[PDB]
Amino acid sequence: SAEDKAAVERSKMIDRNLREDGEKAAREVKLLLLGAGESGKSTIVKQMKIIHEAGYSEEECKQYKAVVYSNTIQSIIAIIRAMGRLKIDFGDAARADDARQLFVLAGAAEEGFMTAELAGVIKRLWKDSGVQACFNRSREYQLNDSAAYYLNDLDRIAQPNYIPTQQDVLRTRVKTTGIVETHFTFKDLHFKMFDGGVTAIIFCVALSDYDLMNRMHESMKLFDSICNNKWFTDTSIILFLNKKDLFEEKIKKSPLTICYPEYAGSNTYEEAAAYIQCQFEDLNKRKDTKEIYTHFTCATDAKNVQFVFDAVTDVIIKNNLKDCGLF
Ligand SMILES: Nc1nc2c(ncn2[C@@H]2O[C@H](COP(=O)(O)OP(=O)(O)O)[C@@H](O)[C@H]2O)c(=O)[nH]1
Repeated sequence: SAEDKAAVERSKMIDRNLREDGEKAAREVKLLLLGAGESGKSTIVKQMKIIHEAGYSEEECKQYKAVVYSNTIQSIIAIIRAMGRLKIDFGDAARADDARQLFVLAGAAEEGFMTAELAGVIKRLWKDSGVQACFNRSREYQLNDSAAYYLNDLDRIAQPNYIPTQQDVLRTRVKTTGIVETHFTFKDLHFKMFDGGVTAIIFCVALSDYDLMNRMHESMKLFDSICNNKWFTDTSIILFLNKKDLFEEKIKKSPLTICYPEYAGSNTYEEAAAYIQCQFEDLNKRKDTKEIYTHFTCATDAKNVQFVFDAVTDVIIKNNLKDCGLF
């Protein structure tokens, strides 16, 4: 900036002076990433690799090829299968053969793959109007949020010499079991980020889960437990209300009352998102002693993540540095 408060607070530290080569020491920030499955945790991890470190080499991208294929195959199959549950016919009754062929093809391979035959089967289904009506009713079943991303780019992805772009790798969903740890440097802070006691927590919420039980209420219960937990008294709690892009589109056609029956505001982006923010922040029992730092995010949008992470780093610099060691 110009006259940055964080840079000023930072310069008040004197602990480097107590080390022999102190200005070269590493200030460590430990970040714990939390939140329900599908809330964007692993996308944030990947954005940190892309924005602040190497991103993915082409060799790295080539390894993600069959993952892109597999994710695409999962997505269309999830949609076609929901057609059966929801009793939705195809636009063109000839797509029944394409649907059938999809299961034959998926059924006889071991891992994700792509051929012009498979791609044609999928374009025709994705294009179909009954399939699109089913896709548009996905709150009713379980559909990944990278589904439209890959299916709209099927031509590109299907080319014989396809190499996944970085946004393609970002958009993948990979089954991790156990704890994922990443390291990166930003603003001369050395971050250790842990993803299914500690400088800060980033708690992710899929805003777009409101109209799906009640996934949003499950997310609230987890945040209540975490925010009020005594282990985290001196931890900065940061709340990422994520998938704001998908939420912005859903709120036009789907009322918040589905998730909060008592809600009486307008069904608009600004009103509904403010309400959700208030519902989460009110689970803070230590309002007097503890603050929640809430940000609206689009985790698959690097410009937004960079901007938000920049603000988050300033909060840590101004508030937590006295608890971050040098190594
Ligand atoms: N449109 C959109 N998609 C997102 C956003 N954040 C995550 N996703 C996608 O939603 C899915 C779940 O995200 P992921 O990081 O794997 O969730 P995790 O289970 O918390 O690690 C993936 O398909 C992501 O590409 C977002 O802000 N907007």
